[PDB]
Amino acid sequence: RLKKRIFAAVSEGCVEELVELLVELQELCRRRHDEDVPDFLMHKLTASDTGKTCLMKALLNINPNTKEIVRILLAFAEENDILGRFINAEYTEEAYEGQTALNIAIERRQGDIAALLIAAGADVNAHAKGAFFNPKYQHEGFYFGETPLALAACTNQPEIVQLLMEHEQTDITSRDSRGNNILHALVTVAEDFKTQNDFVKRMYDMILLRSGNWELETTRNNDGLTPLQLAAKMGKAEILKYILSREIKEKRLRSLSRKFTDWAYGPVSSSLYDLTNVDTTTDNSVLEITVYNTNIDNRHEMLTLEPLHTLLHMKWKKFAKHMFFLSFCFYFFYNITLTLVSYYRPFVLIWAMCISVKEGIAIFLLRPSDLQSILSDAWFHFVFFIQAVLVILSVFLYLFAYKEYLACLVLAMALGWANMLYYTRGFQSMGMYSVMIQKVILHDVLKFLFVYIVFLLGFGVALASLISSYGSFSDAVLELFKLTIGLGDLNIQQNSKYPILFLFLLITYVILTFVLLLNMLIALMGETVENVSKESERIWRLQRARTILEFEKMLPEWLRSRFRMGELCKVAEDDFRLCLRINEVKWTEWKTHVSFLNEDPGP
Amino acid sequence: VMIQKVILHDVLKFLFVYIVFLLGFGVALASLISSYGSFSDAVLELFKLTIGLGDLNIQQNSKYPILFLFLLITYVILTFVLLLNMLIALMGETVENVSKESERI
Amino acid sequence: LAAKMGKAEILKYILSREIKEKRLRSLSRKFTDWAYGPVSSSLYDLTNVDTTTDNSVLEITVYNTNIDNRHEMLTLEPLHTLLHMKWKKFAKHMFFLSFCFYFFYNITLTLVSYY
Amino acid sequence: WRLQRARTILEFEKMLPEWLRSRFRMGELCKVAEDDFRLCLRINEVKWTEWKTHVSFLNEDPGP
Repeated sequence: RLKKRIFAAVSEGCVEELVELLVELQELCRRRHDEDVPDFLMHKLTASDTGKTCLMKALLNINPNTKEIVRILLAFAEENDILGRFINAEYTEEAYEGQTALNIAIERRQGDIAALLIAAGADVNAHAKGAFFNPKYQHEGFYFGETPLALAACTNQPEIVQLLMEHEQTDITSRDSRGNNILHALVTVAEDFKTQNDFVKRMYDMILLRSGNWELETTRNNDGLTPLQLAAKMGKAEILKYILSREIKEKRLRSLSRKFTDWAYGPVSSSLYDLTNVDTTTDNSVLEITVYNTNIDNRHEMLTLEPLHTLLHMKWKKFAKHMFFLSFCFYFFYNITLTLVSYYRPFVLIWAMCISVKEGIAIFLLRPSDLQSILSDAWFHFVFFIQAVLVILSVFLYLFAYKEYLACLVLAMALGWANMLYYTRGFQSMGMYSVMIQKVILHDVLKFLFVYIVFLLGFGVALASLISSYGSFSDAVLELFKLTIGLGDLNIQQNSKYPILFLFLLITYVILTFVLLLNMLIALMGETVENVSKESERIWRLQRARTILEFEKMLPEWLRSRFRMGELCKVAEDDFRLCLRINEVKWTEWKTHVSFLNEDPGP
Repeated sequence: VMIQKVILHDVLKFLFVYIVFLLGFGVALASLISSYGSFSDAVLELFKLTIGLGDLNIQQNSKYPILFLFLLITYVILTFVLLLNMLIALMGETVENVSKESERI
Repeated sequence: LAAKMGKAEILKYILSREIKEKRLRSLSRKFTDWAYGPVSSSLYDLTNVDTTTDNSVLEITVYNTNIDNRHEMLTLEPLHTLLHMKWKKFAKHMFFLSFCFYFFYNITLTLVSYY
Repeated sequence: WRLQRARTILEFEKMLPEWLRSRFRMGELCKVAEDDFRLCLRINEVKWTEWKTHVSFLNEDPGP
């Protein structure tokens, strides 16, 4: 009863019994273990499978005299020539491996203990590749890049994190045992402002300034991503706002920035935004991921950052002006040309497969688990796909005999104007209102559609079974549809089975549809108009970027004549970085402008 | 002045969104066809339903009458709900805001 | 007895018993299993909460029809988790089961009546 | 709406026979207190706002 006695002594924080056990333990060292001198002593302290030793137990349990416990433990360890692997013990578990003393020491908020351990010696480069430290999902553990340096940054600890920086022993270059660098871990851990006091943004600046170099943002994980788009992929605005709008002014580290003031002659200052991984020229870009992720609910303010809207609005005139009108004009000519052919039945042929080929590969290769917003964009693609499918089968049934040749054409006839609505939301005037037209169909009208069809079909077939009179088939459904519009004739009742219920059922049907079913229509208008009407243009901008990205993908390599080339050589050091002009005027603050790299204002 | 703006902002917005549906659906039934065959009879037939007149079905030719009534069912429910939505809703925004800027214009 | 007579505040304290000091920690219902940073897992005792026992709080609360304060009575700590999670385990394979059988019952009787 | 939410699950449980212990929380978690066994239930609640150290626990290792 010695190993357990030592564990129990530090479990309750023995002020003096721990020293007595150390005296008893060091007296036992006189006995010859016959195998090894330090290994048996380590084995007497280590708990085998758990591997807690005398360090984890003293740190896991918090005592007011904890600083004295480690001080006595260090004195005994130092006097016994054990200060290496003894303090560098690792968890010998399947779900826990590589965890060291400094991990828990900073984990439970002991700054004084952390400084004491690093002074005598600690494994600041330890990696926790255990299952708990590297969960496959959210409710299994805490993910922080399995590095003690990042753990201080993640747990809102700004004092010890800089203490390790001056130690000149960290492994910031070494990303982790998983693939995510310290910045990769820091950006993933961050969240919205509603649950944090923007502490990640402050410590992102502190860590980057200590780096002083670009190798932090030029590393890729197993998935192969950079910290720039890791914030955009996971839908994080505040951490992305600081990265793009990096306005470093002081020297010796100005290269680690993305916003450079080219020239400020009075209240006219032009700022350059770096586009290393923003524009679509590169393989994987922020703009490509942001537009086509379908996993972010904060895109209302995510797309309106500084080097995004200028790259968005300007590209609309360069690209979309000659593409949105191109598709609209071709589709418009497609509509009347098919209209004339359909109406005169006693350009469209070649264009028939254009939609099917384009939509066939678009829907199949997209598969984003989208449609959480119901409206989305694949809803129009489905309508586009069916219209193309109905057209080609119409050609198929032209020589296939049988019947319903016009039925397929008529179904595709009306579906053409359905897609015309999606071509009317791109206008700068109707765009503020066309999006809410779509949502009423898919939220209110569809809700009223199925609740009415379930009553119309149910009651219609009831009278059909009851039956110069409306016998069955479509006469039953037509009879009720004329009452709900203001037409039709009642009763007659050529067969007398029980006419009392026939009029009673009709009485109930009319009163229910005109009161209960009409209740759910107008009532939704009060809630939607008073609340959603102020969020119409914001949703409109979501589909704004969908078209330009699609247009760019189909556009071949022939480029470099419409988008911002922005060479601007000698911006920093002796290399070249793409930039972008803004020409923002403040006209209110003045107070001198000295932050610039080019003396002459230039163009 | 506000009488003129409703014509050029709300009525015209409702005019083209209704004509695009009226003409599109009207010619669809004309191709499907003592009955409303084609030409102006197709557009008149739908315009009587949106006002409260006209006669339905009859359907002297049986190609696929199920869609004929279904298309008419969709047309009436869309115009009287979706198209009527964009008319009254604009009145709430314009009256509560623009009515105080009539004499100024 | 708090749940049968519709009493929320006295029931809120009983279920969310977060005793921390020793020598009496057993007289509690909320135990923090582990708190590694801002991720803390709390254990709620279920001696007389789940339906395994003869008479349970959940069985009484749902089927008493004498409480007007059930809006906040059912959303206590060890109730909604036992409610929402059981929806996927039990109701997902039961609500759709009854709905599909009843739906097939509807058209099948519809076809017989019309034919 | 939540009132009728629990009506169905209680009815479904009553008709379900004794065959159980595969969908609901078994939560044994032995040695929770003294030397007995009590059923428990996991929550995994994250505060992320207060911190100020956490020392109230019975299991040193975070476990699963």
